[PDB]
Amino acid sequence: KVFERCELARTLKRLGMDGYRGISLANWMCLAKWESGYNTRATNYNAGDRSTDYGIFQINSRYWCNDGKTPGAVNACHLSCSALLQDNIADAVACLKRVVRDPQGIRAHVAWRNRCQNRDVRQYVQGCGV
Repeated sequence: KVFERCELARTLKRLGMDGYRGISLANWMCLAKWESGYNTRATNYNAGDRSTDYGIFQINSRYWCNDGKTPGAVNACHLSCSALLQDNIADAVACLKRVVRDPQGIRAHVAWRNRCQNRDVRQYVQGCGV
């Protein structure tokens, strides 16, 4: 499913993401956008390390989830990658909360670093009532 802007702003915030580890809702919304276009079914296969990025946040199968088909898997989220492909993002959000608790925080997502970090991201939450 593809979330509309404010729809995602409200569910992410309902899941207590607004200010999680200092990361604002707007900044979470900017990650989602540049990562998958707000699409939960988004998946990106990297023939390189043979890993795959899953769901709305494009979490990689090599360190966070297990899809049973990528070398050197750690599965730090103790979750199946297939859970990151559901209409309900509770599972993906909880795993993301885990990703950012790591030293690098949100700077883990290079898409967010390129398109979000240090920039104005208040349009992502504009008029959403959040």
